[PDB]
Amino acid sequence: GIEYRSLHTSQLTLSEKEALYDLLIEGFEGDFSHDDFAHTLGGMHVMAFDQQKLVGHVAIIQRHMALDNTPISVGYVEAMVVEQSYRRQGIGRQLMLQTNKIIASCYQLGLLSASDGQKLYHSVGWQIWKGKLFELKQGSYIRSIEEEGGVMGWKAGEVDFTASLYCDFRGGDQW
Amino acid sequence: GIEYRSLHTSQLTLSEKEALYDLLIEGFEGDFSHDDFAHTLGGMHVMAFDQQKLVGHVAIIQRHMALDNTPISVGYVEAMVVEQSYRRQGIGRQLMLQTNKIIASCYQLGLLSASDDGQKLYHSVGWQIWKGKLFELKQGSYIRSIEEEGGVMGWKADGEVDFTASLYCDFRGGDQW
Ligand SMILES: CC(C)(COP(=O)(O)OP(=O)(O)OC[C@H]1O[C@@H](n2cnc3c(N)ncnc32)[C@H](O)[C@@H]1OP(=O)(O)O)[C@@H](O)C(=O)NCCC(=O)NCCS
Ligand SMILES: CC(C)(COP(=O)(O)OP(=O)(O)OC[C@H]1O[C@@H](n2cnc3c(N)ncnc32)[C@H](O)[C@@H]1OP(=O)(O)O)[C@@H](O)C(=O)NCCC(=O)NCCS
Ligand SMILES: CCN[C@@H]1C[C@H](N)[C@@H](O[C@H]2OC(CN)=CC[C@H]2NC(C)=O)[C@H](O)[C@H]1O[C@H]1OC[C@](C)(O)[C@@H](NC)[C@H]1O
Ligand SMILES: CCN[C@@H]1C[C@H](N)[C@@H](O[C@H]2OC(CN)=CC[C@H]2NC(C)=O)[C@H](O)[C@H]1O[C@H]1OC[C@](C)(O)[C@@H](NC)[C@H]1O
Repeated sequence: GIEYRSLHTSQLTLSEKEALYDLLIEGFEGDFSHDDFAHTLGGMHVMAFDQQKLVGHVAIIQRHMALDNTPISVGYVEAMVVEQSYRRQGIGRQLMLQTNKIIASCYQLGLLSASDGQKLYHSVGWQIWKGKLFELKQGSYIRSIEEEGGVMGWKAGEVDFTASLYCDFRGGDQW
Repeated sequence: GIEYRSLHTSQLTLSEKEALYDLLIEGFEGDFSHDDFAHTLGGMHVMAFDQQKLVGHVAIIQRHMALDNTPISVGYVEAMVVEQSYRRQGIGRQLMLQTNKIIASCYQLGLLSASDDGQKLYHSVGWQIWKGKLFELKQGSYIRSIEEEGGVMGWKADGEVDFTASLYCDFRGGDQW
């Protein structure tokens, strides 16, 4: 009974972006910052609607990383949420099926940082990243020690999940 | 008589993808590489059609950069082309006007790397030569992009960006800019 629409950020109205912010604030219970919202904008949104009420969301944003020393185009998953009373009905899974298709069509690798939410991602093919993770700090890479074990990856061309990943720079949490 | 469509890479038919590749090889007279084509995929396409024939294209790719020490979200312009016989009719201008709207709605700053045929057109829709230092990752360490300094141009909707500040781009294959 849910309707799914895939829209680029550039195709959203101000009120649709506001409804997205509202859904994220309510669904994360205070764990979602302004930086997290900036991270949600600029790529593709998969949105779940009950009639006209936005009830679920996930975004896929392009990131430009290194896998060891090789450049890799990444589809990075952000702001995955389903309104509380709509949970445990398969909406999050449909969001991820749609997310996988977008990634397969556009990028060499899907990545995300997971809560927990890890089991849902595993059920649609994602695996824990086994290599070391690095982020830019003051223009120089350092270990993302806190995120290791939490980042998951998905490939439809095969990628070595034991290799090191070097993400690109942003505000807030780099992963 | 030209129709414009804005489509994400994920919304493109396979037909349009192959048409795009041929259009770029034909339009660039030999200096459009496989890495250049990879750089074109993953973001928004603005496509111009004459009836059913694709005649013009520009892509806007999300990039994550540093402006001095500050993280900035970039709409990076790639793979700007109009088929030879359609040029000098304003199609490229319309492509950029559509590009400007996408950038304004999504990113903090527009950036591109221009040519001879490009600069004046981009300037005509508000873009300015980037005056600051440019840097790219080599072996995980930033170095100056001397080659590209003076050729990269930027665009800001509100217009409040220090065009003399340094830019550090994110990593990719082929040309980083
Ligand atoms: C994570 C989240 C998006 C999942 O949304 P969801 O719609 O509940 O996802 P699904 O319903 O597809 O799967 C949820 C669970 O319900 C189960 N489920 C689905 N349909 C079901 C049914 N008909 N009967 C019983 N259980 C069912 C699934 O098997 C899954 O169980 P698992 O998590 O043990 O695999 C949601 O919990 C959420 O918004 N959390 C807060 C935001 C957040 O943490 N986001 C970051 C996640 S990294
Ligand atoms: C750059 C490019 C895309 C421009 O496409 P275009 O459709 O010719 O862009 P426009 O028609 O809007 O403007 C092009 C020129 O025609 C002029 N022009 C605009 N409207 C015109 C009209 N109605 N009648 C005649 N000339 C016109 C513009 O002022 C510009 O002149 P300039 O070169 O002096 O600025 C095209 O040359 C091209 O495909 N080049 C090959 C690939 C390439 O190099 N792309 C640029 C990489 S930066
Ligand atoms: C130090 C923070 N690190 C991780 C950062 C990630 N941006 C975050 O992404 C989710 O949350 C929000 C809001 N904040 C944004 C996007 C969300 N992701 C998706 C797919 O929608 C992770 O959620 C954070 O991980 C923490 O939470 C889980 C955990 C297991 O308890 C810890 N892992 C050691 C903890 O570090
Ligand atoms: C060493 C190459 N450096 C620049 C790299 C840029 N990826 C390139 O972008 C355009 O072309 C192509 C195909 N290759 C891809 C996308 C195009 N851009 C747009 C908006 O569609 C620049 O075109 C290159 O610049 C060269 O050309 C111009 C010049 C002034 O003569 C020289 N000096 C800077 C020369 O370096």
